[PDB]
Amino acid sequence: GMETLELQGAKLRYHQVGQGPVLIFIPGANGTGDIFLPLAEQLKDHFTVVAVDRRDYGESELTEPLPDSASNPDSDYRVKRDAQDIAELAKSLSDEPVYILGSSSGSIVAMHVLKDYPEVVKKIAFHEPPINTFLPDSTYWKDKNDDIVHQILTEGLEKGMKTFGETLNIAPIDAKMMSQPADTEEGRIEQYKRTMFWLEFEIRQYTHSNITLDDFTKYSDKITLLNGTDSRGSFPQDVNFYINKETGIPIVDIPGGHLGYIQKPEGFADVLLNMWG
Amino acid sequence: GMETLELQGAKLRYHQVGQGPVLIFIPGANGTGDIFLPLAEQLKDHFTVVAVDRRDYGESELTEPLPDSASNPDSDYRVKRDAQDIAELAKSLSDEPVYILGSSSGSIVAMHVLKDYPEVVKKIAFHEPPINTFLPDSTYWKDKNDDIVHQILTEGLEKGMKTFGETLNIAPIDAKMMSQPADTEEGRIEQYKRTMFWLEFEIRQYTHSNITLDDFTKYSDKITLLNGTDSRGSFPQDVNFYINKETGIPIVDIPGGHLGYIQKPEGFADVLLNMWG
Ligand SMILES: [Ca+2]
Ligand SMILES: [Ca+2]
Ligand SMILES: [Ca+2]
Ligand SMILES: [Ca+2]
Repeated sequence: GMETLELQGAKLRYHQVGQGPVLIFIPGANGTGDIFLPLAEQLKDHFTVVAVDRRDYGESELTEPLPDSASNPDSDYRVKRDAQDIAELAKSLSDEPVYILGSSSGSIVAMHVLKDYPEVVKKIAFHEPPINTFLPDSTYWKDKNDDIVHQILTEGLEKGMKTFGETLNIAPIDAKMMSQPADTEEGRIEQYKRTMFWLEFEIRQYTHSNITLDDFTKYSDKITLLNGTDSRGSFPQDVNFYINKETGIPIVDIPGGHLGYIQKPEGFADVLLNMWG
Repeated sequence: GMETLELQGAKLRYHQVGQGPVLIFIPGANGTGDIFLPLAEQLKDHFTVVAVDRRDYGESELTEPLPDSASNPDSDYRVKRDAQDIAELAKSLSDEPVYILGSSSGSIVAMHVLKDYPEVVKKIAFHEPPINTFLPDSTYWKDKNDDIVHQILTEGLEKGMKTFGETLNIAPIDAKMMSQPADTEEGRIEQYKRTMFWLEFEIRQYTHSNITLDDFTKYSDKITLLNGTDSRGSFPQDVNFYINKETGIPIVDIPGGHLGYIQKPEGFADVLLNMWG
């Protein structure tokens, strides 16, 4: 049971309890306002307490995708959008400037609220801010954070890729090609992220989707099943053999493995041309 | 360099080369049509080859977010939307039914194009489809794929969380709370996903965002800096000490560590009241 404020690109959800001046709590790394709710119990006699789920977290939901650039460590999109969210929330809840407390990265949102929308701040508390930009050694801390994040994300993706590799039962010609890594750290990372997306959002949904053999017999005349010559014994060939066994739909052998259309493009083309020429 | 077809929820990007009847290549696990360009070069004198970046991949781009339900293994949203993308693309390029070849999971898209939009299909090829739904004992293969994906994603997340934990120089009280398990397996994983989002899309961007000390001095009488009593020696306290050193803005000590507001909510509230009530 949370309140909603619809904003450009997101539905912002927040908790609210109590009476008095508005006091907005901006969460840090956990992103959600439930973490303030025991504190809110202590304050509801003297403040109208508002604990926000920031738009990328919790019960808040995006209505437009994040820009592709938000993964750049130099992007200012999210922090500025979060600060605008707090300012429009303040404005919906009172006509007088409100109290604001942010913790950790949420204290950084708070600082951007004060910088860009000072008119909404009556008083503000920055609880243990980890901002480094104005520090004498800001370049060191920025580089250190960047190395830490890269290490965490890289080790997690590498473990996922290693475990994926442990399950793979694939043909040698495909394994050669599947092992070719991109030429930059960023491109390898993108390959890993793409694999993780396919695993979570595609393989189960598509391989158990609603197709029956009756869907194929209705138009059997249009269909050709293709098995690679270099991928024999693999599970997808067994699928084609079953379709063919039960429908009579023809199997055509074609050069290469599961990736035969890039392994042996000339031979693959020759078969397609025979099939459909 | 690619062509663009704007559809509901996405800009669909595709390679187009050649002459003659349209032939649409639907990519499998890599999601992108560049993998077919060598084959396209072999075929372009005989077919107008169209090689698609499916809408979640490559140069295609979503204009609305995926439904939260898409991570459910029984969701049919993406496979059906992919099939509709192909049928709309076919209708935009040819008045007559077209040739289609899909590979692997892209051949499952092709099956749904034939099922739901047979009027765009002249001939179709299924290259090594991995669909199990109509196979005898389909449930074995479904359960195996679900176990595989679960093991990959969760072992990757756990390694990332492990590596994150090794980098933390944090106070006893905060670690004790970080170390407390979430009640559910779903809640564990959600905490892990939230941490990975914060790492990639929040910490570097916010901690090196454009705040200067001048921004604080301009409204110094509005601001209170807060240091936990149980997190002494932590980096965020050094930040507050520097701001105070440079601006005169006061530091207030407050019970707890970095998570003091939920560790010791009455003490935290008591200080906020002495501050603002
Ligand atoms: Ca959510
Ligand atoms: Ca490693
Ligand atoms: Ca894209
Ligand atoms: Ca079945």
